[PDB]
Amino acid sequence: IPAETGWDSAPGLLEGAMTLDLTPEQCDLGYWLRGVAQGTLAGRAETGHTDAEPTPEHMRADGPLRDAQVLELSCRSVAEAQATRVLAHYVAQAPDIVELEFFTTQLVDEARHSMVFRRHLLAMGVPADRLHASIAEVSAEYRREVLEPILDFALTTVRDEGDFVGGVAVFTIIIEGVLAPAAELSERKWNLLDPAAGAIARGAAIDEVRHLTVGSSVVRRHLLRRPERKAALLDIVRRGREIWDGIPDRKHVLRREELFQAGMREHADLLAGYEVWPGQPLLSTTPEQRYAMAEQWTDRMAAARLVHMGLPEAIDLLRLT
Ligand SMILES: [Fe+3]
Ligand SMILES: [Fe+3]
Repeated sequence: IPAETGWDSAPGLLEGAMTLDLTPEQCDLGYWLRGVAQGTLAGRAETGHTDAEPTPEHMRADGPLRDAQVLELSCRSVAEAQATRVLAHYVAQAPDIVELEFFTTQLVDEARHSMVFRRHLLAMGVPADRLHASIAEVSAEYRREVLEPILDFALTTVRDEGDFVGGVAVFTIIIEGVLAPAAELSERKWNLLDPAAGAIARGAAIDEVRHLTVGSSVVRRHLLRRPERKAALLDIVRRGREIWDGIPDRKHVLRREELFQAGMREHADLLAGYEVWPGQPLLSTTPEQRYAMAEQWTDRMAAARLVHMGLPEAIDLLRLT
């Protein structure tokens, strides 16, 4: 079982994305079936967690803590299922077998993430016969305002523009690159309050390390074969930024962070020592501070990944100087 896919041996999300070099040739379908399906997911195939990482009863009880997680995972379930639909087009247009296999593995991961998030909703007492409606009601505004515009950018680049590597650049820099750090924050936030959700996030973060580093290899390699494509890639990044500047993401993050605030306040006994990041107790953080930290992580990670990709000028386009 490769070190990078092992449940105990795999790096954290930022750490892996900023330090590892993985290529689509390495992470082919055999590697995924062995190292992921039979590795990372050993004992966690159905729900993403084991009996030792349970969903607490307090996550089934009506209140702000439960609402914060309902809102969060309704939204992520939709994000991941729509990402699966988008990535399908990356598979269909994969320029070769290496990319076909790799992007098949990413597609299944995203479908898996959607599945374990939705299952977690059932484990929190959302009735099975109200599950579809409930996710759809809760996530509708976020889907329409945030997910659809950024995902349509990727789809438009790969499909309408016929630009595969460009499409990968949208997905790794503008989509995953932007959202993965908030996923690691979510794992830190939830780990004591909802161990099942912490383990679910952890397994997703291991997958995400692979998506981020393989996507970077695709862009990096293309760019040094075709150095002329550099301006085109930078324009992709610029348009990406312009699209985020018009999306009201903050509004949706702060809404779940204020629910979470009331939630964690009502469960301070489970949180005592707990630091959300080095030297910072979760209990003494605010919604704005957790949003800001997730942004700081996003900026740091992008600085590191853009250099590795050969697009250090995008650090400027994304206003990271
Ligand atoms: Fe995912
Ligand atoms: Fe991903």
